Amino acid sequence: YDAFYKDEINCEVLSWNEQNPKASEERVVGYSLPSVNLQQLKFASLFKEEPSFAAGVVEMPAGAEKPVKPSKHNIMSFCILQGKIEVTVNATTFRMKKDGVFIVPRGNYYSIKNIGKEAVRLYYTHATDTLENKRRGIGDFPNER
Amino acid sequence: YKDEINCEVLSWNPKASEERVVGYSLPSVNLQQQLKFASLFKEEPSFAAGVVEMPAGAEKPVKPSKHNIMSFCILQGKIEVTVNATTFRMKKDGVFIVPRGNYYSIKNIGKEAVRLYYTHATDTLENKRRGIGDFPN
Repeated sequence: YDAFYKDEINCEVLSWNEQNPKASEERVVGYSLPSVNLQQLKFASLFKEEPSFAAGVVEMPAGAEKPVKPSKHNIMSFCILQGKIEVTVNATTFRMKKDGVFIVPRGNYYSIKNIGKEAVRLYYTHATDTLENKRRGIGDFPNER
Repeated sequence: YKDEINCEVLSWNPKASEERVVGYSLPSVNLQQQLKFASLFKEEPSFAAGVVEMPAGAEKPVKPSKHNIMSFCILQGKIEVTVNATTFRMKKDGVFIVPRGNYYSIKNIGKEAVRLYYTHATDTLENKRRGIGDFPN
């Protein structure tokens, strides 16, 4: 029954506070992606764990072309929930529909194109190594790469 | 189309490069063993991702997330999730996170097998500030 499956889930979670291991908070720990409002591609960041991890949803209308972008210090993850896409990672090209996943490792280039006439909807995560970023820099001054 | 996708990638070392599997079709991924799973992408120590399949009536008993953030994307089935003694129901195209320092369990409440794409991530700097990990890194 569709009425018993909430669109957003608020929940009280422990805070992982080193000083107070029993401290707690309310945080949104779940979303039904079809019902998420988005802001030529769509996205909404859903879960944020700054600075190490973030995740969200992207949708691409028919005939959409996402231009090549660098992953820089983040590893990208994409899970394809619906549609058809052709994706380039470092001049190697592949296409993929539902239940396919690909990663863009740090320091690489990627692009995505909608090759179907249904809109494509993706679950994305990006993550970075906070210790490594501190020791080597992010590519900004004075640590230009 | 392709089941495994290999690709030449730069290493973020600085121009060294590798051979690595950067894409999978989850239906063709072989699983391992209650529930079954396969680890797909590893970028030690900060990020991991994989696929889990629970059969009908399967229940993963409560375990702690400790210093890892876990996220789950539901490709098939219907589940009941307990995070910190609060339970909620979710189904296909739902995503949920298990924050650090909490207890969680997952139960299949449907008649289809459940399939999840999972990721777990950790804050390597914060872990170091807290004393987590030995000298063999």
